Amino acid sequence: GAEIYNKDGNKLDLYGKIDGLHYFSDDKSVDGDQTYMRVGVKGETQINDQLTGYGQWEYNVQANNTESSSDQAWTRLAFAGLKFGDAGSFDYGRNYGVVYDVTSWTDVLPEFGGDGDTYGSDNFLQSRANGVATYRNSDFFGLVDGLNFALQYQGKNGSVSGEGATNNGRGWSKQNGDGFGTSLTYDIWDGISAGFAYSHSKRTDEQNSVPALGRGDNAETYTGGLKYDANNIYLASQYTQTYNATRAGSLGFANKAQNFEVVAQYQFDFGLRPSVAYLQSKGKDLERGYGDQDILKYVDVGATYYFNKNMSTYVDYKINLLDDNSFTRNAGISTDDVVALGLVYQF
Amino acid sequence: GAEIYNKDGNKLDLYGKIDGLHYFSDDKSVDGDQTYMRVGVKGETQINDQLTGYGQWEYNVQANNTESSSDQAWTRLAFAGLKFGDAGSFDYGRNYGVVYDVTSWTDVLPEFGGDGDTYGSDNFLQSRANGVATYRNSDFFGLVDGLNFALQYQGKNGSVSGEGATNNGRGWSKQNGDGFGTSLTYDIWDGISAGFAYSHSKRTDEQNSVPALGRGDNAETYTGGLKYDANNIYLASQYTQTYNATRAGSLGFANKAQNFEVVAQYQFDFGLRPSVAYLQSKGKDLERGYGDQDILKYVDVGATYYFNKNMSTYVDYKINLLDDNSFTRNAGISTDDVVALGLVYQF
Amino acid sequence: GAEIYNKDGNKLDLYGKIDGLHYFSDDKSVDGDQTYMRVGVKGETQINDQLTGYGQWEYNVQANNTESSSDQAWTRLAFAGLKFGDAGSFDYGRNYGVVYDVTSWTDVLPEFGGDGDTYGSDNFLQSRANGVATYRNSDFFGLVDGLNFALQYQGKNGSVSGEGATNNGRGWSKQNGDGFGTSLTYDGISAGFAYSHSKRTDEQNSVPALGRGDNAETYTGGLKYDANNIYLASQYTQTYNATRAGSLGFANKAQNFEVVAQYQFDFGLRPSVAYLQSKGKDLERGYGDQDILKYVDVGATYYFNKNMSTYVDYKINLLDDNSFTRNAGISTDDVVALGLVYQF
Repeated sequence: GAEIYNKDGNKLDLYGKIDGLHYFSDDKSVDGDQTYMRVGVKGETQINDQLTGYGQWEYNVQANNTESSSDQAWTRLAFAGLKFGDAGSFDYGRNYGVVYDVTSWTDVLPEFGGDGDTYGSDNFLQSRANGVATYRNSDFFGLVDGLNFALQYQGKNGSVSGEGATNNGRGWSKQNGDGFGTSLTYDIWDGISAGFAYSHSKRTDEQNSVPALGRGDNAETYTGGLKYDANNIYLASQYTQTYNATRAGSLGFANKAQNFEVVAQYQFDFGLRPSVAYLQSKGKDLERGYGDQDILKYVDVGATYYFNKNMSTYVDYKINLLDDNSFTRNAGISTDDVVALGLVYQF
Repeated sequence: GAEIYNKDGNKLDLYGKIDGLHYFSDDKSVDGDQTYMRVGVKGETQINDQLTGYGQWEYNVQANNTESSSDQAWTRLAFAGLKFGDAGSFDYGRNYGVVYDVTSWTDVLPEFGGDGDTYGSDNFLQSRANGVATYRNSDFFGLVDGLNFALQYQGKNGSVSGEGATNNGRGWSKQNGDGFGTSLTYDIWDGISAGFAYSHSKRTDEQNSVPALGRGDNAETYTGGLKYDANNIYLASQYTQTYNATRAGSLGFANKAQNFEVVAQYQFDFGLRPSVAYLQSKGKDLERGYGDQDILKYVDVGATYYFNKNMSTYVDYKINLLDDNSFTRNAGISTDDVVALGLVYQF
Repeated sequence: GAEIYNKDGNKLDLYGKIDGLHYFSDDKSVDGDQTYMRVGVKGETQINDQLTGYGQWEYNVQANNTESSSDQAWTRLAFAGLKFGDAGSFDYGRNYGVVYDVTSWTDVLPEFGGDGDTYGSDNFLQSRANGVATYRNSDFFGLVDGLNFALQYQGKNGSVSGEGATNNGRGWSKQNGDGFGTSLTYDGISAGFAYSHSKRTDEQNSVPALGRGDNAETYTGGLKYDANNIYLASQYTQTYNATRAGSLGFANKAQNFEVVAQYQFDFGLRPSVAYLQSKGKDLERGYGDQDILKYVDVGATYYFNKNMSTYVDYKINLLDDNSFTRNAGISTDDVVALGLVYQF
């Protein structure tokens, strides 16, 4: 970020990036130009000695389609908050679900990974989400250096019309009822971290009536993760079991799913950072005769070269291990490999 | 506003806010998350001793729906202008109709009130409007302290297609023909003020042919206002009489309406600002047998706590006095109560 | 531009403008409020003595319609790049096609001209374009001052669905296959040439009625005089299957000509006269040879300073109303533009 304002206790950071990005793939819905930019602001205001106020906005602007194309920009984050010294912080708005407090440890691939793979955005509390109220406490009230926990509540984001509607309605794959989540992370050793996260949300009428797959009044996630980040080495894994909460492509939700991500990286001092990872999502108890199915399965190999802190370039190669079957065909799940080439200017 | 540039006679302010906001209501179309943000730029350039140029843009970005949702951002203001000392200023673009020069005096509720209630945006010269040319004069050419006036013209904003079209066409509720408006305000003492505004607009063909309610070739408004703003006390009222200009929800326009708003507030030293308000809009001579109908009617009780100039929080309680009847149902007018809670970061 | 950050090898420039703009015309799809704003950021970071990285983003935000209108903002430019000494520069993203390296010389009118007239945006490599990789060299490796050249590649931007699709599919009028282009300019008189050749897509040969062929080509030569308060410029372009025939398709062949003359007075006034035409040949469905564009332009800009200007522009449209202009949606009416512009 670039601090563009700092005066009389108030600070404003402007940040973002421009990613000149191209995908190569036999999947024609993935292939071609993928250039986009992000822009955001982070602001902080000193209220008194024990109270600081803050806000953050993050905006995604696609730049790979035409000037007449529709819906090419959207807000990723918009929240306002208060920080009460060592008693914690509280914020409300569009923010990350606290499950990401753990799964973010494997969201480090050169290009792929993260939301869109084993979980999505607007997908209960697994990633970015509307209407989340988040209490956080770092180093447990100042007692325990390295122990962090979060408690989070989300109100219902319902259908567009009818009985289950809210003002901000959306389709069933992005709906949620009232829900809550919790996370806990700790520095178990020098450079080694362990984390656990839990979420429980009500499902909506349309999730239990419109798609073919997935039935249940509640969505639940359980997550455990490990991270090692020292001596130029980064290793991380996350394992998550979900109920009625992992998407089964366009067909609905998986009544149960088991998701696993693991990644290994090395940082060379001259700027090169090679990366290898493996990601899978196994759905279980699927209706309509599908039974157990692979929702995602691939090996990732790539590398980033950091020219400096404001410029980088990368290659990323998704080695897709899914087979073509009637589930992947009916759910719209991609089974082809992808190669990505990126050149990134960051401010 | 944060001044981020001031050099060689040109200066640029970046301003805006992030409002983590939630509505509670039995009305499903307003209940739920309402988080949004605003960002704007204000610029001015000294041209010579008697002439300054300026420009301003204000953008609204909703953050309460998903990243795939449509139409989540829009321009509230965009205009350029010239200021010639005592002889006045002139600007053109998307700006406030001069009726709001007076009706803004009651637009001070913690959350509710303002446009959307007794008047709307893109609603002739009553609020933000496309294509307004505005001449303004402060202190009557420098000769009468506290005496301000404005003259304004607006070109036709017509239909999407057909004989009544313009390039920037829209639906009947937000169309207008050629029109003009005037405003005048007088600061008797530094806080105490009286104001008047007038506007007159050609109506468009679709305003008479498409909706069921409201017929006439001309839209007119007459507004008077009073304000007391001193000694930590704020009192304000406005009364407006419209002809063919006040929307009757989705049913069309009211042939005549009488609108009234009044607000009482007190500013405590430690930051709390309680607020009480009453608002009503009475439609008259409506077609299809509706006769006289209330379009808006509620009492508002709330409060804002100002942590400082960059952070605030508020509660606002709209106690709705409308009856659930045939007019309100067919017009899509809300008759339920609403509670708003908000946490605001401001730059 | 406004330099809002400059620290430790890293610079950020913020730029843009707010244009309070009104059109007067008998053409109702053109007449009325046209107010809009542009905002953009230009950044650059010093990597080492020879290597600089950069990026630029330019956004267009319409302000002439309501707060519930659709599709009112879009990205004009977004690219990242590397600059290495006299070896040149390389960037990738949404950027200008190298044909505009020469046709930009006539894109100097007070309001009209430029994309939308003899060429469009997202129109192979004639203007702003998705997915362009652009190599540029200034002063021929530092050996010849004023000699500039550019080499450019564009990947396919295909249909929304079917086997001709890409992730970023669009309609046939804004599709392209793989393409390349090159530009050459030599510098107060300058001469320029540009060439581009792209594959066409299958929806371009099946969906619209006009224009057929596997390849789109453009050839451009231009001339510019810019000194002694005088600006004169001309460009002539021949295209094949590359110029739009309104909403009807493409012209199998087109000849485009633009020429402009302006003078800058010391107190601020910049009068301007221009002529633009686009002649389409060999059109199907009985259209044959048709005028696609034909007008004379007269206007003037007054600059108050570098941050504020105002202008008037008069398009005197010479197109005749006929079956082609009507079915294609081409305007044959005159337009008057009045604008007041704050720039940062």
